[PDB]
Order: sequence, then C-alpha cells, then structure tokens
Amino acid sequence: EIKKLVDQNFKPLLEKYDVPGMAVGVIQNNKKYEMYYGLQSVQDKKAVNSNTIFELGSVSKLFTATAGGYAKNKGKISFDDTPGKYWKELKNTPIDQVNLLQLATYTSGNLALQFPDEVQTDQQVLTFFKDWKPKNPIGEYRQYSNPSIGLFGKVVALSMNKPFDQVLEKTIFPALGLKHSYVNVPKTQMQNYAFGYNQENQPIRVNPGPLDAPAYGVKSTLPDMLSFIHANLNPQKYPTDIQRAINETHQGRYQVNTMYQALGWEEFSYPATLQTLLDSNSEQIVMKPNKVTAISKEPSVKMYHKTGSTSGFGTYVVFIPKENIGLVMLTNKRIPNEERIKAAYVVLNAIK
Ligand SMILES: *[B@]([O])([C][N]S(=O)(=O)C1=[C]N=C(C2=NN=N[N]2)[C]=[C]1)OP([O])([O])=O
Repeated sequence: EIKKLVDQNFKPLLEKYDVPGMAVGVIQNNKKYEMYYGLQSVQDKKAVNSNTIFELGSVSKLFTATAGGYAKNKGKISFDDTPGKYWKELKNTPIDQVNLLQLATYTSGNLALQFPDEVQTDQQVLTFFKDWKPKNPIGEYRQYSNPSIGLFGKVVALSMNKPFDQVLEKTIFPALGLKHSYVNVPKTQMQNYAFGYNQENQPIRVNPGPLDAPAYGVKSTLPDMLSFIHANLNPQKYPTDIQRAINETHQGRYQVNTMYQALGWEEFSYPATLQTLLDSNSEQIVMKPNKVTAISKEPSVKMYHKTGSTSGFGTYVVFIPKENIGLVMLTNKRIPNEERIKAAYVVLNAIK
C-alpha cells in the first residue's frame, strides 16, 4: 500500500506541472520505501534512481541548524553570543548586538531573503556586515532570510576552525551516515547530478552566490535524505554530539501563530490541519516581516516540516516522531509548495 498511495498522490504532479523527474521516500517503523519517477536528465534520457543527486534548496538550512546544534554541544558556541565574538572584524559594529539564536531564527529585524545582487565577493560580504545597521526592535520580528542563517552558518564554521563546506562534508554528513550529500559535487559524481529545469524547461543548476552553502547549497540523494529523516526520528541511536545537535533543532523557540519556529525546522502541534501546514509557507509568512509571540501552548505531540527550492529543483521533508513516520519528496522542477504539502498530508494520514 505505501507504493500505491504515493502513485495516487505524487505521480499525477509530474504530468500536471511537466516535471521531468521525482523521487519520493517514505520511512515508517524504521522501514524505508523509495519511489522513483521519470528522468534526472531530459537530454540524456537518464532515469531518476537511488544515485540521483538533487539540489535541496532551503532544506540545506536544516543541515546548517544541525551544524550549530553540534557546535553548541561541543562548547564552541553559545546561542546567547553575538556574531562579533568569532568574526572579530564585526566586533563592535552594530551587527554584534544581534545574537546567534536571533540570526538562526530570522529575528534580526533587518535582514531580507537575499543579499543584494551587487554582493558576491568575500570582502563585499564582510563589508555589508561591517556596514549593517538596525531597523525593527531586535528579536521581535521574524522575516525569512538567507543572509541571517547564512551569517549563523559562517559564524558556526569560524567557531569550528574549518570553512563551512568542510564542516558538513567531514564532520556533519559522516556523523549522520550520509554517503552522497555534498556542498560541492565532486567530479566522480557529476554523472549522478540531475539537471534542474526552469519554467521554460531549460536544464539549469544552482548559481554561485554569497554564503550560498549554509542557506541553500546542499545536494543529496533520496537514500541519504531518508537517512537524515531516520536520524531525526531516532537521535538516541547516533553519536552523542550529533544526537544532541538533532535534539537542539527540534526545540520550538517562538510562535508566529500556529507555526512554531525551531532551528531550521518548522514545528506544529500534531495532528495539524492541512491549512495550518499551508499557511507556514503563505507569502505573508515567507516574504513579509511578522511579529513573534512566545510559545504559549508547548505542543505535546509534535510534527516538523521544511520546504526548499533552487530555480530548477523542489524539496519537501516532514516527520512525526510519535507516529515514527516521515516523507521526503525531491523534484528537478519546482512545483508549488502547496502541492508538496498536500500530497504528503494525504500519504502520511492514510498510513495512520
Ligand atoms: B529556500 O529554498 C530559499 N529560497 S530562495 O527563494 O531564496 C532561492 C531561490 N533560488 C535560488 C537559486 N536558484 N539557482 N541559484 N540560486 C536561491 C535561493 O526557502 P524556500 O523553500 O524557497 O521558502
């Protein structure tokens, strides 16, 4: 029945949005299911398979959040610290009045989704943070942002003395059991890297950008993402450092109505209505700043999700610890976040 449920709910989306290829993974009671559809490459007629590498987009934030949780539990950082304590060069500039938790969770009060296009170099990055100056009451307003978690990410790599790409590929990925997850796809794996397809069905991949690795720059396979979901459902089986990191990412920090923000993960009381899952990615929540309130109801039974996108790829990831289930969907064309969320909802709810 798992296979038949995904065929009912995910398969039609390939035709509906002319998506070349898709990989849907389900984990239940420590049993993994992998469903593959279509092509990693239209021009090569190479099929999507277990070796196919997709761009995760903002699901990369979950790895950046896990890397921070690890660094905090090795004593390398505190989430009450300010960025200037590690990147000396910002060390009494006004960015050093925002703390790492506030960076991680988007409540600087003045960071947008993107850098400005003009910024590209390492010096242009450091200079934009040297010249960063306040706006909304720090800590009070959530606005989703690549530079913010991007800065948290870089600060985490500074506290670990290793550039960010190495923190993941030598430290975090091996600790999670991930064999084919990369910030940079090496030469021997380029044959498995899918093409993404833009809205003109042109084959494309992700463009270089400032602090792209920590905010949207991880590439993985379906087996690997199911391993990552496994880890989130069962952190007690992993090494102490990574287990503590994973638990750290599950703690709700504030609410923005029915969405609780954690470290990368969005958190909900379970069971959640569909529409509660949809509003987490409504334009209001994703693009416009919003004022945060303190957690009032600590949810008893929780569920977590995150969407991601580069211009050629779509990702969605969801897990419910207490039902011991989760789902990952990866596509090499963006479909609307709404459609990702709904199909997953029907598949998981139908398997109890
Ligand atoms: B993340 O995926 C952030 N997404 S984004 O909208 O900032 C974005 C989109 N596209 C790129 C890109 N394509 N090719 N080079 N770069 C980067 C960043 O969260 P979401 O799921 O989008 O809410």
